[PDB]
Amino acid sequence: GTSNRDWWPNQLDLSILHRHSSLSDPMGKDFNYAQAFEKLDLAAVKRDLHALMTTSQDWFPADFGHYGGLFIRMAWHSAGTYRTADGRGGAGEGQQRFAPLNSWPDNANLDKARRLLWPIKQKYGRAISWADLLILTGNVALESMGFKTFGFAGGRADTWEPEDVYWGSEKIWLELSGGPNSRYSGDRQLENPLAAVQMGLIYVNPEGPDGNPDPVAAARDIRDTFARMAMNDEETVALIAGGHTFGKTHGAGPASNVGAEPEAAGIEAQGLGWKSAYRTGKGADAITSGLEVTWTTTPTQWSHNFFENLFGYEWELTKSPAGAHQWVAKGADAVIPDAFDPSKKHRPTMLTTDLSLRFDPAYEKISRRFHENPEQFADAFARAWFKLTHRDMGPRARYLGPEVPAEVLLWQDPIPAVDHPLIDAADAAELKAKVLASGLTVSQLVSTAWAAASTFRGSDKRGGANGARIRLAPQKDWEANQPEQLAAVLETLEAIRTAFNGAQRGGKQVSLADLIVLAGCAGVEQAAKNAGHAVTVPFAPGRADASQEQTDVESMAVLEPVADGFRNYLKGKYRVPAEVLLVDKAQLLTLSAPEMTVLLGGLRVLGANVGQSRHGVFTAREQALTNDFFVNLLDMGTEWKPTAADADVFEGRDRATGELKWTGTRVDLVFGSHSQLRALAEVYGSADAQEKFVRDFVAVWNKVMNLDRFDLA
Amino acid sequence: GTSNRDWWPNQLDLSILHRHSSLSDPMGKDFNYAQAFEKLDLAAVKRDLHALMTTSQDWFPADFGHYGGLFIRMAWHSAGTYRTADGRGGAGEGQQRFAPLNSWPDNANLDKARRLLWPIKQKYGRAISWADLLILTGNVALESMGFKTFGFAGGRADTWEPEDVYWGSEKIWLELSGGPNSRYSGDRQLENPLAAVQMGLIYVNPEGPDGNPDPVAAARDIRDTFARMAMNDEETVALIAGGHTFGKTHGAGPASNVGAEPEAAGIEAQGLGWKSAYRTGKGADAITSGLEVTWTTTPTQWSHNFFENLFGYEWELTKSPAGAHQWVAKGADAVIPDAFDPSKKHRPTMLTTDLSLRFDPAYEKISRRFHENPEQFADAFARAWFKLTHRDMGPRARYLGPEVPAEVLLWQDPIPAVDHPLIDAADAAELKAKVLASGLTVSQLVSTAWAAASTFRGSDKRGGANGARIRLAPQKDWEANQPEQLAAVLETLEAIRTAFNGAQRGGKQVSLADLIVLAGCAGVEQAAKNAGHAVTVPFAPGRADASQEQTDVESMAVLEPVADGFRNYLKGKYRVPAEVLLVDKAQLLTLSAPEMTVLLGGLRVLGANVGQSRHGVFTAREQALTNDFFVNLLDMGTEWKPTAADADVFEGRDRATGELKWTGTRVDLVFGSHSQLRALAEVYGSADAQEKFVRDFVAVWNKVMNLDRFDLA
Ligand code: HEM
Ligand code: HEM
Ligand code: NA
Ligand code: NA
Repeated sequence: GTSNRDWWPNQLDLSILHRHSSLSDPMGKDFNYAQAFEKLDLAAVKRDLHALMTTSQDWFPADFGHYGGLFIRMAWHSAGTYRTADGRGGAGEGQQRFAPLNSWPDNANLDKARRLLWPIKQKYGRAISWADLLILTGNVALESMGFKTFGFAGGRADTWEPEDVYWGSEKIWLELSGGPNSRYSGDRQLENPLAAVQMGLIYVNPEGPDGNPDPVAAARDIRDTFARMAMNDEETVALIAGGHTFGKTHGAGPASNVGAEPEAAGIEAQGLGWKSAYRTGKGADAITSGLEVTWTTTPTQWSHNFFENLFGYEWELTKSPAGAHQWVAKGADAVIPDAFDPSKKHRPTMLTTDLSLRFDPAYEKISRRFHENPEQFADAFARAWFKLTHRDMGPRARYLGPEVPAEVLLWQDPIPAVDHPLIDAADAAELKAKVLASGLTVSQLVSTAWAAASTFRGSDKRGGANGARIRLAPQKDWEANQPEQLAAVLETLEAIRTAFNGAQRGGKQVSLADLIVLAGCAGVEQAAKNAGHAVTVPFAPGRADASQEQTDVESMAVLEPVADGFRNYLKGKYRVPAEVLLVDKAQLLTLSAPEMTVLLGGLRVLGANVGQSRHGVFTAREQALTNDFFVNLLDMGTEWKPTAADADVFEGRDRATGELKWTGTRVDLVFGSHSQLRALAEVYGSADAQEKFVRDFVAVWNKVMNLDRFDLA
Repeated sequence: GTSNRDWWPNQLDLSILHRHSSLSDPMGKDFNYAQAFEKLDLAAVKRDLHALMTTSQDWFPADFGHYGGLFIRMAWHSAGTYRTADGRGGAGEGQQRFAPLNSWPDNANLDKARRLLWPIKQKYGRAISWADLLILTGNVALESMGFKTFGFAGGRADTWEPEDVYWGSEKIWLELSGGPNSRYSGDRQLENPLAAVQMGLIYVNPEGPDGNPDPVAAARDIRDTFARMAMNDEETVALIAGGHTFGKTHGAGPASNVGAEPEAAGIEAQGLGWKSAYRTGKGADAITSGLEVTWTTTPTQWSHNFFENLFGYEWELTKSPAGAHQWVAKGADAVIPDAFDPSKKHRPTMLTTDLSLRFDPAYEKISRRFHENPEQFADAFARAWFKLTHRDMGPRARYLGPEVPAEVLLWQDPIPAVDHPLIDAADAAELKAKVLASGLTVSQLVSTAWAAASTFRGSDKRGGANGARIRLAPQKDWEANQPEQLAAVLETLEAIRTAFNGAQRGGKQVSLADLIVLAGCAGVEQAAKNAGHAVTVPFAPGRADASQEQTDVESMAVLEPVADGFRNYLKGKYRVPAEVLLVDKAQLLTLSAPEMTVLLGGLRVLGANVGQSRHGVFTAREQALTNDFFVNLLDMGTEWKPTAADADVFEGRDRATGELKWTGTRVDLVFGSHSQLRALAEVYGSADAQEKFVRDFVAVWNKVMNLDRFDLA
């Protein structure tokens, strides 16, 4: 069946904005996951998980009689798809159970791990999500094997269809670098927003870069990919040595024995894949990665034996039974036990990427410290494992259950507690009038609140107006945010705040974060009034102000908007056309196509563009909230052509006279070009639409203001 | 960006079930188009349309100073994509403004037509849909040019994204037959459900079959394609001669002058396409089809000149200025006016497909009769134009506005008016008790009501339980409906009905159509009772019984289910795997994936399978409403393999012993294999899900029972 994508493969794709509708969701419209989870007997779930660890199923037998190593891998792959660039991937939506991640090569045999958990999922039903269960199981595996975890939060709601993510452009699984779709260029520069070295890997190649078993070069890939998943050197070493304290790899025979991944397998495989024709096809015969390495002398107990081996032997390049590069300890005794035969022992073995931890000089220092001081190792690993498995869950207000750690961590972008009475409706009316009386303009008010709120992204639930981080480094100096105009607006708002707070009794006060949003609300009200329409814009107080010392400046970098079509802004020249970047931003803000359309059309006539650009400002009454953008965009009396100097800027001239009426960008003109978006523009450009336009604009404005308000959830 | 479709191109696609969500719809969730339309000043819209006919725009000038011909083409193409096989296409969703149809080669320059209508659409806004406007404009073009139409109904709601339609498998526009994706095999047999001869045409090739200018062979294509759009010989001749009484074709120079279709054009074209480099690119220089034919001596007035010319000359094959085959009248004077130059006249010309109306023996007889009796021609064309433009609108209860014809037509599948008091709640309880006391089983009751209601399709809103056509030819004879079991159940229901109706006072009576649905509901209640649950099933009376004479047997054949996964039925072997056919049927029934899943699992345990097959009947308590199907389907203690005899039937055996537990088809097991469907099955197979399964089942059952109930809508 030939499709629109076939005929027009470069057309913009809006269907990413209409995922996760009530149609595809089996739960009722009123289902609340948090309310279900908060009644779960978590202690009972954990006891069930603890028993499951040592209850081997014959269809996929447990190594050493213990599934713990398998479940740790499962939970570290669930979390391990995360990219800091866009916040996409991670464990937060349980996406490992859908395409494509259910069938990535690096997730081979995790299908079996997830099937082992079905009887527990079934028992507890909607009270525990698959997304939560995947991570909980990893925690319980660690606990069962004598490791003390840092804690656990529930609250990851299940999703019901694949997330639309750019995983790269290669058309072959695990394709080595330098092909026609290479994810690398220059001196090994990995294209953003990717965080893995080959299509279908979690981070790096365990043999070494594109298969080359050099631990030093492997270390460069490890550091780069882990940084791109928000982990530094100490966290990276702790995680890799911590993980490889447990269990084993599987490569008993050649990879050509292994059949179709789950999405390609026959209907009779019932959701499983990688069926193997080698010997029994499982257990002692298992093939997963093709490597056959067992790290420690007690693979089912926490120890400091990984670093004892790493530093206590010299290592020789060798091959698994599948033909993959791996390393074996020169001259060592057989001290490592066998997974199934108590009469058999083995010499210590290592991956190329394990030896990276000793042969990269910076790693070596940390590894040595962890070797000599295993208590430091345990604490680092516990903290890293928590961060790994929670880094995409958003603010601490989303954390549920009885095991949530009390310590507040810097990477959580923490918001202080509110410890005073909030402002009421009369107060908010008073403060809006004061803001408007100050002389701040519609454009200043709307711009500033947009700048503060529009850093939110639903992918990892970072960003938003809560915290008032727009006043801090680095937000206050981002080019998009117009640092000098921003400073003058914040100065004026801070004086209003000081005067209001100074007059109160009984502890009542307003945060700057709330006042920034409320001021933006006053700007939108005033613009409606400028148009001849009285409206109230909803506002919910309760935000608090975070300090500079509670703000990690390096971590905040990835939230900078380098493309924001809502402010007609592009920081530099990109490969991806600007309209595709606009749809990407709308996806992160959680906007539908109709929401994106309304919002952009209003922002244009309110004066939100960076630098007061005239591009797309299709009105002769700026700072009035009207549907002018749409009426003027759709007027056939105007003809559009790209400029000589710049093919991405367009002039709109009267078709009869030739007079210049307007200019615009690709972001502006796409609403008059794309067949689906133009249909939406038509609704708001109709003669009957002014009331609808205003109401829908206020709604989507308020939605954006509240994106990070999980305290009200 | 590589996608799941790239990696696994033959995977099932569930996103066709979750199209048209509230997310993509710009209107509020309460918007009711009918209520908006009923307040439209239709007379005002028509005056504006009359004005527009002769208001030529410079950017695409009007032939002969009158856009009427262009708009009639526009309206006939809007309606002309309809296929009787699945009810898909037609005018009823305004889909000509979206991909792919906005950019089909046969729809070249209709973009110009639709843009000419924007000012009217804008003026009247949501009170007239594009879908209604395209057809009304065709009606007004006809009226402006002196032809009296049979009438017009509003009520086609606009849609906001492309419909998922199989238009064929060719990967080249207009590809001639016999290629690697040929829509033809054997003795020119067109694959169902297609209704056109080449990809991107409405019906047939105007030069002749695969470009061969033989009018006799072209006639075979015309008959076959028009039959597949529900039109017989009389209606087909009326429509083609009626249409081609107006306007002209356009092929003033070579097709290589014409640039990208609208979906491929540059952003600056603002939704238009086919920009031409030939001379002025438009008007006298226009190129659309490549043919250059003007049929009558008065192209902007209704006349009887089409058949005068067709019969009054002999015809000579020749070529247009673009090189396409067409026909010119031997020895004729230049009597046909020129569209732009009053000093120029032209000889009469015809398409290959026009000569088909004279050289096919069956058409010649009709054409002659129309020539000799022009008033018969006019009436037939008026009636056929109404049928063409309304054939996909469904029951007459959906028809809005003040121009709706009073005459009831056979192709509207008419249902008599109800002229008596309906049964009340007390009556319905009485009739349910009598049905249960008769001996009829859960399985019989559920099967029969399913059979009656599940003929509905949302594509053209035909079918459903209203009319009790299940008791008539041909429904009573269809294999899926189990003719002999069906006869015994209807006999019993008719005796209950006779006795209840004979006891009533006033005129109160129950229809068989209502009783069949009510009895189905009682079966569902009894099944819930068998399972230990107290359940009420909603029921709405008001269906009526249609007669055999109000039921066209040939038209009814396209509604026969040859595949119904919901009854585990496949009438023979098909190219498309059965699960794809299941999702296709769920789309026609307007079901989401969660609705499809719930429904299918319940029907299996209630005994709805054709022939009492055990396939998918995964319960030991048949005729009890439980979630057994899911709990057993997801049990890892069972292993599944295709049988020796039949690769589409599967045996489910105990994994430990090897004992046979169950058998199933692809339709059954896809719920345990497809990663999204399995996630749905898991919700319903959990330990907390029994009451959720029952309540969700009753909701979807009631939905299906009410799909055709536009009298209550
Ligand atoms: C450079 C980073 C990493 C590389 C290249 C790497 C590579 C691999 C490979 C190739 C396997 C064998 C899969 C099989 O054949 O069954 C594996 C196993 C495993 N990995 Fe890692 N890994 C890395 C980091 C991590 C981290 C961060 C953790 C958790 C904190 C982890 C935990 C494990 C565990 C527990 C297993 C054993 C699974 C079992 O017993 O069945 N790995 N690793
Ligand atoms: C065998 C069926 C038919 C074929 C092959 C056919 C073919 C065509 C072609 C090729 C054109 C010229 C397009 C252009 O170059 O601008 C055309 C024009 C048109 N057709 Fe037909 N047509 C058919 C049936 C119909 C029907 C059923 C109607 C309406 C009842 C219709 C009404 C028109 C009109 C009004 C035009 C003139 C357009 C104008 O003046 O701009 N045709 N047709
Ligand atoms: Na994420
Ligand atoms: Na249709």
